[PDB]
Amino acid sequence: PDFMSFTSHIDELYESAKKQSGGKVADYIPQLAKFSPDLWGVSVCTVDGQRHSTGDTKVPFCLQSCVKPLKYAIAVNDLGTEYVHRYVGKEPSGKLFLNEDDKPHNPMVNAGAIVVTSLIKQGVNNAEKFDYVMQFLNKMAGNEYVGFSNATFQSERESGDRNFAIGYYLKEKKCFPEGTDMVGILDFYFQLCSIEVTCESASVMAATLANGGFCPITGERVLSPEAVRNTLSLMHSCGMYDFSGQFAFHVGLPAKSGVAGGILLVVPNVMGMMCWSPPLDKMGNSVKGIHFCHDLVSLCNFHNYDN
Amino acid sequence: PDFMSFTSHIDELYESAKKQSGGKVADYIPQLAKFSPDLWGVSVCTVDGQRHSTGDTKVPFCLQSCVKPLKYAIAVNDLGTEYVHRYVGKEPSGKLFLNEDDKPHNPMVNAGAIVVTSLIKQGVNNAEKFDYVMQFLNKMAGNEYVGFSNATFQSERESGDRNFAIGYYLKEKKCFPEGTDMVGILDFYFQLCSIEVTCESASVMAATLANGGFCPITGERVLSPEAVRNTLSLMHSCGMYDFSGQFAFHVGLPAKSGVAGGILLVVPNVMGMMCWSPPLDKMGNSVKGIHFCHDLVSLCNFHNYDN
Amino acid sequence: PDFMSFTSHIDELYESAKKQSGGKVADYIPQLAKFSPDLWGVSVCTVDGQRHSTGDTKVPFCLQSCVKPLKYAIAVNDLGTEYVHRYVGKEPSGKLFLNEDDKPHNPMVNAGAIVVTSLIKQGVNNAEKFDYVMQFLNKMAGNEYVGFSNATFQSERESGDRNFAIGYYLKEKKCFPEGTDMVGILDFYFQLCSIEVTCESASVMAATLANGGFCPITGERVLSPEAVRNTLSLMHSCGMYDFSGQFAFHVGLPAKSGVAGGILLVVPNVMGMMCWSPPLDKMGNSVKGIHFCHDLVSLCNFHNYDN
Amino acid sequence: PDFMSFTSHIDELYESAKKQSGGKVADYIPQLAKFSPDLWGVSVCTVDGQRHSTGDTKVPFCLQSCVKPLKYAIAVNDLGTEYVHRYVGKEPSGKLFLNEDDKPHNPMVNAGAIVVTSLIKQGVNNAEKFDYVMQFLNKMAGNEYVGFSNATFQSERESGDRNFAIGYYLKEKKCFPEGTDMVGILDFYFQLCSIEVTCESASVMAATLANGGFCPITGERVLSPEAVRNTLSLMHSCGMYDFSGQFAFHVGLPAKSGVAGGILLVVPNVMGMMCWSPPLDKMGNSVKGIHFCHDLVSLCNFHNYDN
Ligand SMILES: O=C(Cc1ccccc1)Nc1nnc(N[C@@H]2CCN(c3nnc(NC(=O)Cc4ccccc4)s3)C2)s1
Ligand SMILES: O=C(Cc1ccccc1)Nc1nnc(N[C@@H]2CCN(c3nnc(NC(=O)Cc4ccccc4)s3)C2)s1
Repeated sequence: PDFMSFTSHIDELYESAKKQSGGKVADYIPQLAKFSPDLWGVSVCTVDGQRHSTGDTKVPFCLQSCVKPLKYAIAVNDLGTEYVHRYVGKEPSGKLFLNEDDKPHNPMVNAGAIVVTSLIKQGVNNAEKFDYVMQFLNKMAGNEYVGFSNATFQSERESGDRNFAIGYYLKEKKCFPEGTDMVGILDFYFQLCSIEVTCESASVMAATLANGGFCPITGERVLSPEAVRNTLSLMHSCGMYDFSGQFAFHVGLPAKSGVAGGILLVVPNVMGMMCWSPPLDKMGNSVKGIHFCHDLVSLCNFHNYDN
Repeated sequence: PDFMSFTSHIDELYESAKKQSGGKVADYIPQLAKFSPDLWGVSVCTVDGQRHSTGDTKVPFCLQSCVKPLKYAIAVNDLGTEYVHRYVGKEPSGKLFLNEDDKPHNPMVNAGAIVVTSLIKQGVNNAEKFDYVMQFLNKMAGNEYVGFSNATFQSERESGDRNFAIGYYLKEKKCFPEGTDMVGILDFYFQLCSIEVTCESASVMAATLANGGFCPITGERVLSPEAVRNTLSLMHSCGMYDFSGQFAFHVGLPAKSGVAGGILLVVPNVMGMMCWSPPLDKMGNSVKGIHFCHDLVSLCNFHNYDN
Repeated sequence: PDFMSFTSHIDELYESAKKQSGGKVADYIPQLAKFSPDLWGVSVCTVDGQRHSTGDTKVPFCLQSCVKPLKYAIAVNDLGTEYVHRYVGKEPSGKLFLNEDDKPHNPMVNAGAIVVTSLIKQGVNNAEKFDYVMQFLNKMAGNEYVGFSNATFQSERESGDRNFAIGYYLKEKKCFPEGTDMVGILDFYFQLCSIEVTCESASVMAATLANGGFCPITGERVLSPEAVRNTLSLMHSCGMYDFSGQFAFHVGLPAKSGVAGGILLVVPNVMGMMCWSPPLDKMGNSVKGIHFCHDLVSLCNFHNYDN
Repeated sequence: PDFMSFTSHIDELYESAKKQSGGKVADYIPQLAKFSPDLWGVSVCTVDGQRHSTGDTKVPFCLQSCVKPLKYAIAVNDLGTEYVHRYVGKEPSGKLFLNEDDKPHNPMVNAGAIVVTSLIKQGVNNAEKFDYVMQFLNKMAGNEYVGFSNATFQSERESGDRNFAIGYYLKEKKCFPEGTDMVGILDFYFQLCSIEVTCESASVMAATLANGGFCPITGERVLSPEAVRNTLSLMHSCGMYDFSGQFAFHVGLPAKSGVAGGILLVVPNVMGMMCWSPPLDKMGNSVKGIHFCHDLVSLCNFHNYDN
């Protein structure tokens, strides 16, 4: 409807969330600790292609866990639901690495994302694999900003002892397809987490998922309907770490958060969004972003089961 | 759109699911073991009021766990989200009785339903409490069949040792509101499970939830929008026992199953349904009903994230 | 050897432990909250019959969990290792009520003691059952003080919601022998916990276990060698609540603590002891008693693996 | 007493256990699968130095987990109870890698042994560390057979994905002393597991523990009394994998089993023993060895709490 009046509300919601100074910027690597707690940006991209931005929407930041639903969508687009879910589950967990079937709980947890990473473009080397994913992300963003943080990659690889423990654990329990270089897969996993985006480019990626796989700025089909439906289902139940259950109840929208302070939000057949503010709460979610998401659903009535 | 052609498809889906002879009729009490495995009925009730039935849709059966979302909707309608969720959670579990906050995981598990039962019409005796719930269920069904099985009630009460263990456990951990007769609450809980419905009357109850709290045959407001949205959210993630996660992924519709073989299904702003076939699978869900639900979403594209 | 010099050391150890004012007297029932934190008594009874007492050794207090190894010894004496352990385990746990075989972990936990209680003198009523156990305890104490607290019994029964939850849970999982009145068994369980002893009489009970089932003051055989060996094994690994593992490592003696502040200690083929001080630590063990036990083993070198 | 008559009983017990053909020889590496299921040897070495052997007592086999109590005894001998237990627990577990304090449950589990390995001779390289342990083992065996299997070492290192997952997990949770080369510690761990012994030499090692740290054939003090007492306590409760609880109850002797089929058994102030038969049961313990241990305690009454 009237997009001009909608932007005035997005600005009001941005201003209300801006007053939330709580949270702690992630500091496990210097590449995250660097960031200012005052950084806050909201970008909207509708299914029709209408754009609106407010705040620090052109400052690049790492996708981190926000890439998990994207690399999962590529795996389903290329291999289908059946092949992918032979290796990874489709529901949240109650932490342990595997479920009762010796499979990672879902693609939104580290163990699940490491296994999904092992399914994408099997056979070729990591350089070709990375280019393949980058090309897919470029199409999803409509050729907008998609970069890479070598400093983040080197730091994640050097300090990722928990991810190496997950790696050897999955190797022991035969979780990867036959003939997988586990360490090479971890390198590719760290590379994908280090991919940089801005609120603006990432809002187009979420808009592609909100428009059934079609990019709203190019009209091009990037992902299959099967891939989008699966990704949105798992974003609705597993996207916000331990807050996933409460986010499904109070917000009810497919979303995915990252340690850099990003929250990739999808409003089915309406719009794509990307909120970003580095200070995270006890669950690891953006404080300003979680506040904004609660206000957006309460104002525009976007909830899955809102009449 | 064309309802006449839609019924032809409902009949085809009914006929396909009829060929599924697997499952085991519940036998923990004689009142359930009595039932024929061949009983199979599907009833539809749209938001506009259009009805269609196929099979054994007039044979009464107990709601059992299908009442859990209904008594939860009454609690939220009368007390609001905040009061209710001080006593019960809003997400599934990974079994234990309480979560990390000494609260039952969600209203769709026995411990959660026992606590919800303790919130409805506090102060009055069980006879007034039961009449209050029956009146609400009558309004939800549009004054259609809502009965009671005294044989089921007596049997559930005499053999419900697990529910008495849950009862004393919740009493020890101070889960009920101050001044609660725990045993009286268990009696009321067993009474609610023993309420009988037919596929036809129960399809109107699910249609009230699909029509934002308005009964499609009376036009009357039965439940508040807050109550309906909460009930549908928890039916989407906790309604099908251990199959809840897989049902959210493959079907993506608010539904609730019972040990009598019933599956109360809701299609938001479209229709209400009730499938019933006594033989249950290893998860405790109706074999014919689960098969029908998968076929319905694959044919009419009713999934939450289907474009 | 020289008993006169040994008593001087027992008095020194008593005086050192007396300075430990920490802990909290149990207050879940008024019958325990009543007790003074300054009460502290140590009684010794050697295998030869030599006695020594220091402090409040004639003030009666409830056995509480200190009765658990005693009622277990009666069950093995009458039914044998094989019959008893068909219903209860023989090792500690990592809380849940049952192990992977749907059996309580060991006889020193509430669920294990409730099941052991259901094996003693089956067939007769609770009045005959209680007299049978009291007669056994009298023989174990050499006809010394063995009383009963009706106030404790009434209070434990009225507030024992956790024990009723355990009771119905064991009934559901078919843990009791066929034809058991679960509620009657709980009544008998509460009665056994309410049996009163003094440090002096209880030291003779521990001396019977230290003298292979023979009472050191009467010379009479009370328990079979099979019963004593089993009881001592389980006291060594399960007797001190969550501190059992640390007590096995640092003290290495068969012991059992109770909520009244008692610690029934056994020194194989040497002596029986009973320490009592109502203030308990975070694990539920007597602060003065735990301190005394560590000092006794460090001074006299009584540890199981001390050369 | 009469050693000549005792050997006749050891031979009878050997012959009875020889008839037990059940079990499966470990096959995760070819170096274990190689072994014959018919291999069976029992060696005795008393505190006085009296020796007796029956069966395949001169065929070398890897210590494997039988080295865990030995390397733990060296750590306590050099660093004391307090320093060692800052890094590792002192009790069994209910599998997870760490306890509630982010410490491995006990030194008899892989995670506990890897951490113990990181405490021995810190500072020097792995070649000096290995020589230090070998020298200690030589003194414990009275200069008898102590060798090394390079084939086992290479195979354990190449296939030890579970141990590498444990390694990175302990590194993430800061379980090792500051400045530890985790991979170098894993190499040393694999080397210690690959040390070879015969029933004869290993019976002298167990006799040193049974003689309070003194080697019965040399009279030399190898381990401190504090080290021996701690090792024996943890062998009594954690030495037989998941059968530890049942072995403590029915046998009640400090013992430690290995995947090669060895069971290092200690009889305090009486004798040291080593039973070996490659076929293992579902718990990972030697079938012939477990049978022999039950018969030995039933015949000679060696149990900890046997009068
Ligand atoms: O613990 C928490 C939360 C928490 C977290 C941190 C600190 C404090 C509390 N909440 C609980 N709620 N209810 C609990 N106990 C129920 C009642 C008895 N029971 C069992 N009795 N026996 C059981 N046995 C098993 O669960 C083996 C099993 C193994 C395989 C297959 C089936 C069962 S559970 C389950 S605990
Ligand atoms: O078990 C199953 C399924 C299953 C079911 C039935 C039979 C067989 C398998 N799957 C697993 N996946 N991953 C597992 N282990 C990981 C790796 C090490 N780890 C921990 N190491 N230490 C831990 N410690 C804790 O979890 C205390 C704790 C307590 C309070 C707060 C935090 C932690 S978990 C967790 S197990």
